Amino acid sequence: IPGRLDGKVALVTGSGRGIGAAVAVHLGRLGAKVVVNYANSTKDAEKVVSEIKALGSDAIAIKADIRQVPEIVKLFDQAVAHFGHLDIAVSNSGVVSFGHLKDVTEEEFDRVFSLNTRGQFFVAREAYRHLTEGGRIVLTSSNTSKDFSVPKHSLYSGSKGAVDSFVRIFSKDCGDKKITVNAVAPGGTVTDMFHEVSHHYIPNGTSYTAEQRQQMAAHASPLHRNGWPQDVANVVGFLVSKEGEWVNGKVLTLDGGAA
Amino acid sequence: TYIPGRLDGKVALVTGSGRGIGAAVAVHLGRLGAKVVVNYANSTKDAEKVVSEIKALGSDAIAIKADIRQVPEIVKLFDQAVAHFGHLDIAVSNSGVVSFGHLKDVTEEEFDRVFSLNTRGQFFVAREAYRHLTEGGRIVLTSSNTSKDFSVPKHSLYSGSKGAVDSFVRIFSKDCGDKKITVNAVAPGGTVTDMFHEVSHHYIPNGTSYTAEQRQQMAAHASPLHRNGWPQDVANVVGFLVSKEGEWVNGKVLTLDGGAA
Ligand SMILES: NC(=O)c1ccc[n+]([C@@H]2O[C@H](COP(=O)([O-])OP(=O)(O)OC[C@H]3O[C@@H](n4cnc5c(N)ncnc54)[C@H](OP(=O)(O)O)[C@@H]3O)[C@@H](O)[C@H]2O)c1
Ligand SMILES: NC(=O)c1ccc[n+]([C@@H]2O[C@H](COP(=O)([O-])OP(=O)(O)OC[C@H]3O[C@@H](n4cnc5c(N)ncnc54)[C@H](OP(=O)(O)O)[C@@H]3O)[C@@H](O)[C@H]2O)c1
Ligand SMILES: O=c1c(-c2ccc(O)cc2)coc2cc(O)cc(O)c12
Repeated sequence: IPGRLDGKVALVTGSGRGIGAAVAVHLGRLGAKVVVNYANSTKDAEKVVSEIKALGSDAIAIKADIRQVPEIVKLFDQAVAHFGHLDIAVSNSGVVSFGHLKDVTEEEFDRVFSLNTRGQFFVAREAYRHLTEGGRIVLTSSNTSKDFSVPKHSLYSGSKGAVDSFVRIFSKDCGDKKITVNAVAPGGTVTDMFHEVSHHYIPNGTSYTAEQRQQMAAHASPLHRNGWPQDVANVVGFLVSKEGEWVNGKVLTLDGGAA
Repeated sequence: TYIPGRLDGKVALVTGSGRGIGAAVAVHLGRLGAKVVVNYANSTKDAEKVVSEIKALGSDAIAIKADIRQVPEIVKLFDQAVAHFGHLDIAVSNSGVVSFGHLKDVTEEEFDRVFSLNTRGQFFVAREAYRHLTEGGRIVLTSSNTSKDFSVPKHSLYSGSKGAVDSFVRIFSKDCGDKKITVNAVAPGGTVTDMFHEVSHHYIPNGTSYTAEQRQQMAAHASPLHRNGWPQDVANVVGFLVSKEGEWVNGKVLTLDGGAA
């Protein structure tokens, strides 16, 4: 059956909740066995595992702090130990940040880059080392990397700009194992992260309700609806299929046509 | 008769301007009439030569040692710049290191060596530049054609270190606009410096089978102008960006590769 992943094993970082959760469940729905990685959300990671088993596949939750490279190594070792091999690695874990350039601290730079950029880099490295030939790597960027310009969002935007460049060159190196490497760059996608910071993207964002701010994000797409975790999961599912092979080294912005 | 793009009365700071591209930028800003703070980390004698050259052109300059990987040293650098010359108008962030390696072999240490200078360092030079600059000032960072325009195997770490800078400058321009400071980056291709000898065998197909001279010739032929990029080429563009006449270029990354892309 075309676009399915039966017999494959996938790993998704930060798939206890948000976009990662949808990606994990969806890969399972396509027939992959799934390693659900989390850092803090233990109960949520188990719910996702349960859901993947319930729809007729298999899954395991594995804790790893993706800021710690030695834990990235162990994560992948434990993934292969449990399922025997690994075919698909989706790097999804990330954090958002806002602040005028003038007040960004060393600590905030390091908090953001350590996960969004450095972490994703080494997830890709360990994915290359552990993956079977013909495999798939997908990293997560953002529409703010290149397509969308938000005041006080320089740190985060840059953290994802590095990822865009990474994936283009990763595809050159990873080709000697016929592994494709791409990134998805979502726009505003309704998750905990969305509600945490939606007031930063709108003038006087604080004087609107959360619902209003979400509605306004909806109208930034010419389809007049919000992006949802499933929208990103749908695309990742195609990229990691056999049929996605000729998309390689690319960043796909997923904003419903906002840009 | 009209003379474009001069910087008389202005004060500029250039990171890593003891040698390479930074050296040509510093001298050129001096030639345009700016007083220049010549920052270096190791190249003391070269920094003094640049200082001397700027004084010879009829301007003034001072060399200040600072390791741009250390944010507290960036802060001191800019404090000392303003203390010496009274104000600062122009900040050019140029210091960087190159790296090569297949993804599979890149270590934590190599990631940190590259990013600490190329990305983090540049970010905080920009931060300190915004805090110290006069209104109407200029910030220019340094990216690379490998960020977006040129794809080189085993160059992922470096390419990404500069991809972050491209994104930084577009958003920096939004924040820095409350002091009417423009922020841009130059993204050179292969430019003949000490760093060129690192990159040259990777930037040509089968680069390893050629001599250094041959590689330089082959890099020349990657431009439709059939010559190499030189530090002066980048200096010429930075000079325009930091002039009054460059104001409407803001938030942009300008690839400088003689039309190779
Ligand atoms: N939603 C948007 O509007 C939007 C827009 C552009 C890009 N993105 C990107 O999409 C990705 C996911 O975003 P989201 O909306 O799902 O965010 P979210 O709701 O905040 O979820 C964050 C995810 O990252 C994981 N995570 C956080 N710290 C971690 C660490 N140290 N190690 C491992 N995992 C960690 C979390 O797991 P734990 O709870 O277990 O720590 C969680 O699964 C991020 O890369 C984000 O940059 C989102
Ligand atoms: N040459 C090229 O083909 C090329 C192409 C694309 C982009 N670039 C970029 O252009 C910029 C300048 O390159 P280049 O070709 O002039 O390289 P280069 O010839 O190797 O010179 C490097 C410069 O960076 C400075 N630097 C290194 N480490 C430093 C530190 N910790 N603190 C402060 N300064 C430091 C050096 O100063 P000290 O000697 O005092 O340490 C030196 O002035 C870099 O950002 C590079 O990434 C170059
Ligand atoms: O784009 C938005 C908006 C948004 C942008 C423009 C509008 O007119 C309204 C909302 C709100 O919250 C977010 C929250 C996010 O985490 C990411 C985003 O991209 C956005």
